[PDB]
Amino acid sequence: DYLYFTTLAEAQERMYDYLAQRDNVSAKELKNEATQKFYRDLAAKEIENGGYKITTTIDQKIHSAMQSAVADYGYLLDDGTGRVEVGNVLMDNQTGAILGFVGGRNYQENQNNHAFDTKRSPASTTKPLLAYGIAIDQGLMGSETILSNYPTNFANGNPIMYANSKGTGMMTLGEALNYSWNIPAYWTYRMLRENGVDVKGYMEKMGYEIPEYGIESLPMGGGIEVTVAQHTNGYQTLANNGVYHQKHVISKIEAADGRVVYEYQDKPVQVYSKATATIMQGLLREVLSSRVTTTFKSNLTSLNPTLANADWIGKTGTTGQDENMWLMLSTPRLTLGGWIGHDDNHSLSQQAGYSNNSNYMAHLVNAIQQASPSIWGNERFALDPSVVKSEVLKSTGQKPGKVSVEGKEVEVTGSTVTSYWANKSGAPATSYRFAIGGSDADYQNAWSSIVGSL
Ligand SMILES: *C(=O)[C@@H](NC(=O)[C@H](C)NC(=O)CCCCCN=[N+]=[N-])[C@@H](C)O
Ligand SMILES: [Cl-]
Ligand SMILES: [Cl-]
Ligand SMILES: [Cl-]
Ligand SMILES: [Cl-]
Ligand SMILES: [Cl-]
Ligand SMILES: [Cl-]
Ligand SMILES: [Cl-]
Ligand SMILES: [Cl-]
Ligand SMILES: [Cl-]
Ligand SMILES: [Cl-]
Ligand SMILES: [Cl-]
Ligand SMILES: [Cl-]
Ligand SMILES: [Cl-]
Ligand SMILES: [Cl-]
Ligand SMILES: [Cl-]
Ligand SMILES: [Cl-]
Ligand SMILES: [Cl-]
Ligand SMILES: [Cl-]
Ligand SMILES: [Cl-]
Ligand SMILES: [Cl-]
Ligand SMILES: [Cl-]
Ligand SMILES: [Cl-]
Ligand SMILES: [Cl-]
Ligand SMILES: [Cl-]
Ligand SMILES: [Cl-]
Repeated sequence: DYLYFTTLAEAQERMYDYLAQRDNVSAKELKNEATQKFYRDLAAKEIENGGYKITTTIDQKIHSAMQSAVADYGYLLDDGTGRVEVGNVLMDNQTGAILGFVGGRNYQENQNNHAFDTKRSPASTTKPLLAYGIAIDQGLMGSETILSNYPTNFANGNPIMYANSKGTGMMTLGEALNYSWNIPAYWTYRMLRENGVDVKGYMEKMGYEIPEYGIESLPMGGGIEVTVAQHTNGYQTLANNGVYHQKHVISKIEAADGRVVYEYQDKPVQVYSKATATIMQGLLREVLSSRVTTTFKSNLTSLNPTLANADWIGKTGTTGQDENMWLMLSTPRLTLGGWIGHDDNHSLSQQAGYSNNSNYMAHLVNAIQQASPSIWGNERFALDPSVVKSEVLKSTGQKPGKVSVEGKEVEVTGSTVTSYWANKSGAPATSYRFAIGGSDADYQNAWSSIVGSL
């Protein structure tokens, strides 16, 4: 089944590297297609005939439970657009070890591996990693920062849409994330581009391959296509307080006599500051609790109320024509990535991600917990001590003070909130352009409202 061929494919690649090095084949010689073909064939025959011991990270009980879960509850994905395919990867946050996965609805009927082989746009699940997470990390926004959701156009003149909405007005980062509003994400990424932030540095530290970093819709999944395993690794990084561990299924390959052919080497990388990662955890907790873009917390509370009280965080994504839905879930211990879609890329139903995938993944998480009762853990995500707490105006997301509004020096006061920052000084004093993005006209409208409240 999926585990047999995924493991075999990975073992063959590791055996290929080992045999080429054993036989002293040069980097140049390895560029020869006929030489590569011979070493791939030799690697396959070595595994087939060689009596090697392959040690995997797979938890057999959990992986078996996940197979039974998709066999029993995969039909919950069928939304009237034909048989819906699925991929899931369960990853240990502290190691990057893959404990189990779902390759698809039924290997016997369709062998395509939707966990490791299929690449699709991760849509709005890109936003925490590539837009908001980097902006917080660079000290360009805090947890209660205000962003523009005022109407604006892409470079080609097309309006930035959210369902049938051309946008609203100013909103908090929390509102922007809970709803997955697009314009705030667009402005956040535009700010990173304008400031010359090395976004590629962050994304490549987590193993992402993105060909063009200038794509305006990168936060909404434009110009990015990922496997479920790779994208699970991005969420692993945020859940693990910003420390990436490279995903793996193979831990070790030994000859019969115990000679080590290959052994996974942990190379932990602090991709985001502990402050950034823990602030993002708090925001993604509210994405699930708000239930705006996913019913997951309602589904899970019914199936397993004790498990629903674990510290779940996560994020949804939907591609433009509903071809792909994503739900990424973490507790402190584990991350579970989930994709659904069609092999031929045709549209799912409008609510496929919101309801069907959420219900299926609640069943999958419950199946995992029944197989391994302690595996999700009862630990909480918590702000790192390095987080800076700033008292800011709810209205501006910046500290109270004086601003020039249409000539007149205005004393900006009102309701305050604690905003979490990952810099040294926390939130700046309120300035006229207090929000991420927005036009002159937007700011005239926003300030008119705020002044009206003093
Ligand atoms: C995150 O997943 C977000 N999804 C998107 O932004 C998605 C990639 N595209 C859209 O929702 C807008 C494209 C639709 C065509 C434009 N309308 N016209 N004409 C959120 C929204 O789920
Ligand atoms: Cl399998
Ligand atoms: Cl496979
Ligand atoms: Cl040999
Ligand atoms: Cl096991
Ligand atoms: Cl896609
Ligand atoms: Cl515009
Ligand atoms: Cl909200
Ligand atoms: Cl970049
Ligand atoms: Cl990638
Ligand atoms: Cl670039
Ligand atoms: Cl591996
Ligand atoms: Cl041997
Ligand atoms: Cl840190
Ligand atoms: Cl909740
Ligand atoms: Cl609900
Ligand atoms: Cl979404
Ligand atoms: Cl689509
Ligand atoms: Cl199909
Ligand atoms: Cl705890
Ligand atoms: Cl906390
Ligand atoms: Cl503080
Ligand atoms: Cl303060
Ligand atoms: Cl600072
Ligand atoms: Cl800005
Ligand atoms: Cl304007």
